[PDB]
Amino acid sequence: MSAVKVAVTGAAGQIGYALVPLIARGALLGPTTPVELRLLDIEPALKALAGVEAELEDCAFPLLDKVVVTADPRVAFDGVAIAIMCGAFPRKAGMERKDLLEMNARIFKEQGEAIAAVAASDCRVVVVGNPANTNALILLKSAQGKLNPRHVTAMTRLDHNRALSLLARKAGVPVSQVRNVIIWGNHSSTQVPDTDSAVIGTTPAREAIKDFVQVVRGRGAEIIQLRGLSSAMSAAKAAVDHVHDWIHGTPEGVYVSMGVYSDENPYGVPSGLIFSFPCTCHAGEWTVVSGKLKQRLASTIAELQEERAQAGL
Amino acid sequence: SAVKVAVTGAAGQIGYALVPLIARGALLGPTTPVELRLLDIEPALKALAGVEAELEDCAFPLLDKVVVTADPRVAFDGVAIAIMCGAFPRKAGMERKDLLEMNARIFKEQGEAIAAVAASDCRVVVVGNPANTNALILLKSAQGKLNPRHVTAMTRLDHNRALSLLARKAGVPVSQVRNVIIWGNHSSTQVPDTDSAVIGTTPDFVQVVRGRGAEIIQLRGLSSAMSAAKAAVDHVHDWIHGTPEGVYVSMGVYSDENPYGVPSGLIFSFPCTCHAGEWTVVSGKLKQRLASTIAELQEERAQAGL
Repeated sequence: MSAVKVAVTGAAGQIGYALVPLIARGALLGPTTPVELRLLDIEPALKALAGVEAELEDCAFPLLDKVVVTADPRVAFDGVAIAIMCGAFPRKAGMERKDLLEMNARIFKEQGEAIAAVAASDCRVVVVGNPANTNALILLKSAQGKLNPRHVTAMTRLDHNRALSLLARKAGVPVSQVRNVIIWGNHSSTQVPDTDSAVIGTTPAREAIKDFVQVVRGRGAEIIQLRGLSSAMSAAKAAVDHVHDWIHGTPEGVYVSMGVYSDENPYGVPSGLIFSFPCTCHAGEWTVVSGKLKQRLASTIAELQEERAQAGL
Repeated sequence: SAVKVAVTGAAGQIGYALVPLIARGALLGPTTPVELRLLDIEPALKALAGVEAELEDCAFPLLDKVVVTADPRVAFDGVAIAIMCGAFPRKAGMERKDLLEMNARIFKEQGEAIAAVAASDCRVVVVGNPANTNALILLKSAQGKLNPRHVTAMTRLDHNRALSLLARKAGVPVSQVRNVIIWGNHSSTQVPDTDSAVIGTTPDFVQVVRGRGAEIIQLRGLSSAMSAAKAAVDHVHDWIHGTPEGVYVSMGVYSDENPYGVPSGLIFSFPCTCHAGEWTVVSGKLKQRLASTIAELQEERAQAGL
């Protein structure tokens, strides 16, 4: 019954602000499970992190055993079982995707080295910050074989939850009845949102519906148009869902989208990528669900291969 | 059907922290669907549409519906719970009388709207400052349609801060600490009291609790949001679900018939137990300690035009 150590990077940012109270209240590891939060951000953010820590204290969360704030990944990751990687170099005006990938490669190499050096052997990692799939690949490869490749993932669950919700609104049904949308491929505009296997209760969703891909791909930009700011609440909620389903299991009959290491996948997607697939999770482990498709994936595969080359990988 | 919950100030930072907690079940529990009705000023309507979109994108199974509006009557239509985070923005070197009058405008209109269209048994907590006096304005402006026992002001953030500070000073987990009391006004005259506090089964503090909000602003450059949202959830949750045996929590409540000789006609923070949506003041936990906070609440009542 020792507290489970959970690291959150980018912890002075808006996703981190929305995420840490969910972890502390028990949404991640369960309502009985004590947690320790290890919060990482850049050195100029130390005072802001102290502010986050002070607010966490002021919540009087019964499960939150300890909070540590740091700018050193070797401190943040020390003994951690779960690492939620929100920190990343943000896209500035004038950057192409390649520029963003190159700014992020240094971050994720340092973090992957640190995780391999000091985290628990079985540490499970999810990358939220963009470009998420490639950042996760960089992280994994920087561990030089010391990190289980099945334990490094990238988050497509915000896109998945966006698609569940959209399908529910289009069908006029409660979102609680909708399952088994699939986001394939990259967490980018080449993602393939797929409703062909989706159901409402057990009814194929098509049979219940009397722009979908564009709306899902464009939703982040829509949030920015409305709010002036990127999604934070919903991203934090998705990161909790990604991890919670991974650790606790997906319920019977449900699969969820996860960016996972592609070696040995049942779809013939190239090896050596972090690629979003439909997954069940049982006993802390993902399994890709087969039979749900292939030419549909060519563009997102090609983009992931291009990014991997750009990563010097 | 879904319990209808209004949140005012819904385009602000407390609102942003609060609405996903409500939507995920933290307010009313794991089986109770909710409908959120989000109110802010008209210039904030686009921002509110962004909050609604993010709520949709969470795919919350308990969130049956979201409405966003700048019209209080639309926000409060049929609502059973109203969490009032919106208040007048406090200006640089503004007179306290002026601030109270400007808040009186807001809370009078909102109280009238609640009276007009909310459910008869609607429960209200005011978060936005000055919380106690704003709550009193709201109640008095409802001209009888609101049960006085159903209008409250939040001191739970101060209470949670005191629990945490006591646990830190004693070097124990905060889960072991209970029964701090915040008496009086949600202001610098609050009386943080540890005389009745328990650690387990076993029986600078004041300045630190009173100064905590300013400390957060120094560190973050912004007022508390996460912690205030969490406290709002705790205040309503404990009110509706009930407080566990042996636990009391601080709540600003209407002061008629209190057992402490505090004057009537105020919203005043007391130690309370709750059962099934009703608070009861816990007696015997003190009186001259309260004189200054009493006097400040009476002054604010008069300055508000009440």
